[PDB]
Amino acid sequence: WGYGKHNGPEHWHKDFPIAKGERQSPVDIDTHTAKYDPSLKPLSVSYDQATSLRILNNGHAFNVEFDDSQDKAVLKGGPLDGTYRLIQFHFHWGSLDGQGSEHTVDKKKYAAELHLVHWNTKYGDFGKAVQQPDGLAVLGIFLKVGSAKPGLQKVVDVLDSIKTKGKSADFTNFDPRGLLPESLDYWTYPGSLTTPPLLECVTWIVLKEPISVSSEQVLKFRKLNFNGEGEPEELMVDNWRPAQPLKNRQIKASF
Ligand SMILES: [Zn+2]
Repeated sequence: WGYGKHNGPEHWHKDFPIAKGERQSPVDIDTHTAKYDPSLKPLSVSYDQATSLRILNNGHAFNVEFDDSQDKAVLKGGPLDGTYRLIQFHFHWGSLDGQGSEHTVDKKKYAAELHLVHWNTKYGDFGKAVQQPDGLAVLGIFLKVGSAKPGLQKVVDVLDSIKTKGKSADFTNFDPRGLLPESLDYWTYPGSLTTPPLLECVTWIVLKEPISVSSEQVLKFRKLNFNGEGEPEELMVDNWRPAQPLKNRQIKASF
């Protein structure tokens, strides 16, 4: 699978029939239809002990991986019951600044979207957690092109070293607090992984406030390659799934 005309999102259902399921992601967030939910408990992003390990080009994005062998960086509160551990983050982005996000807001596409992936510790490991409807919590943060994000530049500066599929580099001591906007106001809905295997195991938490990154920062994302070393060059751009039917779901606002 991939994002090309021959292997992209419109093909995924043949190998992953859940692609046409009842709780697929991403979705369009209609700001007028989302309802404030006063019952949402406060959201808790506890990243002060986060331990990053490595950055990897997996052929569809780059992932920054964390040590999740104890409760260091965790997400709690909001719509969540219990404790979700940070395991990785990655982005989705466009070939052009007018596209790249997976979620949309009143059909507005952002230049990119950050996904901070967490798993429910009650299931003991990530592989078990993805088999549960409440297994994962993904924090989604929109990127718009404007002012540079200083907390992103350490990621930007290592991308030259992982240009092609299967390349990795040590990425210790990275603080994911520097990727957050000021406000933690969010929307939330039940959904899925946005890449195969498209498992319906995600509580999505999408922040309303985007972060600003510079044109030069997102230009460097678009210099990555989908391909392996020594294969024909395919720029890693437009690695986003389009919005999926909402079906029988309600998007809740924290604000
Ligand atoms: Zn993602």
